[PDB]
Amino acid sequence: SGFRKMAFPSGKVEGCMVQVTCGTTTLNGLWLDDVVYCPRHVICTSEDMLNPNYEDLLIRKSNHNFLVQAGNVQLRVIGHSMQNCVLKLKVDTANPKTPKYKFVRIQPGQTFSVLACYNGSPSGVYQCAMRPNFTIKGSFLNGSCGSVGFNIDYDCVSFCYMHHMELPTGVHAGTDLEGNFYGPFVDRQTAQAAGTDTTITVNVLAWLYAAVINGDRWFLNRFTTTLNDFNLVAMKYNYEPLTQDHVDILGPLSAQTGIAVLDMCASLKELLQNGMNGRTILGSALLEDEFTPFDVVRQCSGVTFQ
Amino acid sequence: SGFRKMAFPSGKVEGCMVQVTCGTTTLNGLWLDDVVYCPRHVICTSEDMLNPNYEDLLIRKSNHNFLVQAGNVQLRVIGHSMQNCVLKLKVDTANPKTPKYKFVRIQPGQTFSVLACYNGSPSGVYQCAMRPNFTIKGSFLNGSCGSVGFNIDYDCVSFCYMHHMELPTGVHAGTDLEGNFYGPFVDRQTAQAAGTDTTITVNVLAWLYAAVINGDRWFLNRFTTTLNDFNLVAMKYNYEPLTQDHVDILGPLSAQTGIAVLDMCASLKELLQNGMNGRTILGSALLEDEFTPFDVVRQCSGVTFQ
Ligand SMILES: *C(=N)[C@@H](NC(=O)[C@@H]1[C@@H]2[C@H](CN1C(=O)[C@@H](NC(=O)C(F)(F)F)C(C)(C)C)C2(C)C)c1cncc(F)c1
Ligand SMILES: *C(=N)[C@@H](NC(=O)[C@@H]1[C@@H]2[C@H](CN1C(=O)[C@@H](NC(=O)C(F)(F)F)C(C)(C)C)C2(C)C)c1cncc(F)c1
Repeated sequence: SGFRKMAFPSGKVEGCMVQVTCGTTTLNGLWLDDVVYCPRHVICTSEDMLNPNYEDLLIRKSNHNFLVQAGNVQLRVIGHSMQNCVLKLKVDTANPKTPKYKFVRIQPGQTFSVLACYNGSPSGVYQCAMRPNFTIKGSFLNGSCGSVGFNIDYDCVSFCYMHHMELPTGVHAGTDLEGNFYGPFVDRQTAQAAGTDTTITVNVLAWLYAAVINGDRWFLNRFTTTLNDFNLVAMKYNYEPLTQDHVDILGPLSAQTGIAVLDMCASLKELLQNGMNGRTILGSALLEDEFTPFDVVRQCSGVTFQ
Repeated sequence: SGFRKMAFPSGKVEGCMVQVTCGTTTLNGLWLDDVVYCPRHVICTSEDMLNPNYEDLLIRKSNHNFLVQAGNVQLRVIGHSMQNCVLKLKVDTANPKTPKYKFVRIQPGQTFSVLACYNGSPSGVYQCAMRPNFTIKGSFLNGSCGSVGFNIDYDCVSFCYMHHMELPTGVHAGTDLEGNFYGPFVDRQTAQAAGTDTTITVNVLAWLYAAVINGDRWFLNRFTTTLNDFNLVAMKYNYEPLTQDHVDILGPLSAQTGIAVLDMCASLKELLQNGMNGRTILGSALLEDEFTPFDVVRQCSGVTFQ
């Protein structure tokens, strides 16, 4: 038992982290086979970042302008190209630690592990959700750009996120590994801002089920509600709509606990309207929305990776 | 910026996790050099666990009674011995992935990363604190025994915890890697229970400093307090005493924020007496005590590992 904001074991990703230097800018790259992926803004000077023409900026670069450090071993860059907002640095060595991997783009509301990295050196790992507004509430300091987010299914690393920037509210924006930003963010120095977020309702419900599985039951009730009536409450508390597909996805957790999804919705409704009256759920005094139903099943049933 | 309950990158530990089977019991072992460490209760049957004489139980075992699975490669056990509550299985192969490591015993209030494991396969990683009552609020399912807790300093893994059991409140008890339990727990089936816990005051203060560093300032005030007057409040809210050494340890965070430690204590005092009035700190509506000052400095300054 117990419930922790659990990340995937990071080893498979640690073996792909490299340091990419261009000019005075050092950031992280992801070394898979003979390509190193990194944020294209690595090529930018401070003033470049004001209004960069990346095609212009990149045509003025050479392979030798990119230093790739894989631990204490330099990789020779033999090609460079831009794919959307990522750079692809072709190197003369295939990473012998390349895991089986996929480049997947995730949905807001889904979770992933982040291996926060500095100078190509992994610093820590933690679990994030993609917010409905396509930001992530990460933990990133200067030099963290190019750190990647990922999930692991058995032995395959699904890379879904690479860090590009911190928005003014302290939240983070980045791309998938094809270089396409999550959300309406750009890798230049605009006044861009996160914009309004919502709470991930299906995840809160999942987490309430995790709570029940772990013996927190005080928020349960005999009440039930209809999906429409719940969604009327969800909307008022800035929760996103619950769909029938969310209900279906919660089926296994509902079956395991014997609490009908709509009964849990009634509990959530009460929690939203009454708050928690000084009590806690799974050690939180807030409704937690960064665990998916999958995360709950994984942690309250016990799947591993290899 | 941002603040996440961050674990160390787990790769170095992942390479040490093996599966140990004895009889029908399968659990995790830690494979370092040519020794596999695992909970000694691996040798126990269900009825053995009632009142086990481990010396008797172990003398009746042979090397061939221990199957060690390192991934999909079996390790040949060539020796076994008991060290307190851990078994040391000597195997004929030194783990080629053995990191530089130490066996350290931590203090209540200190934190570590847990690589939760099943059948020798790492499942997830998360950050724990050793509670004042020597339990940890982990996330462990059946088969997690032998999963280890650790910290990483540059390239050296300091193993500090190996999981042995879940107590009735859903918290977890285990040993250091010399096999000595943390706290007054035993690897047998008694009615043992966690016993009373306290909140780790210096950690809460550290986390308040992390909050300030991250722009949460609403809980600040011009007030100050004396250490004795703060500790009078701490005691009443079941917080553990703040020592001058804690104050000293908070020095760097105090210098970085310009908030005197005793001023932060005054803020904590107000938070304890008034609660938080619907506001949050670093995304929590509770005072968080599982970040040490070190964890805060590490995450709000940016140290890596290699
Ligand atoms: C990564 N090493 C670092 N981030 C950057 O260098 C990004 C890159 C350049 C500037 N930048 C920012 O994150 C900035 N944000 C913005 O300009 C924004 F508000 F998002 F529009 C700063 C650092 C000024 C907040 C790009 C926008 C392409 C970095 C990443 N994460 C956290 C950090 F503290 C630093
Ligand atoms: C690990 N694979 C599993 N834990 C055990 O097998 C421990 C070992 C045997 C029984 N045990 C327990 O954790 C039990 N606890 C107690 O007897 C206690 F309350 F602590 F006294 C059970 C599982 C009945 C709660 C030892 C006590 C030596 C395990 C570990 N962590 C979580 C799990 F769900 C299971």
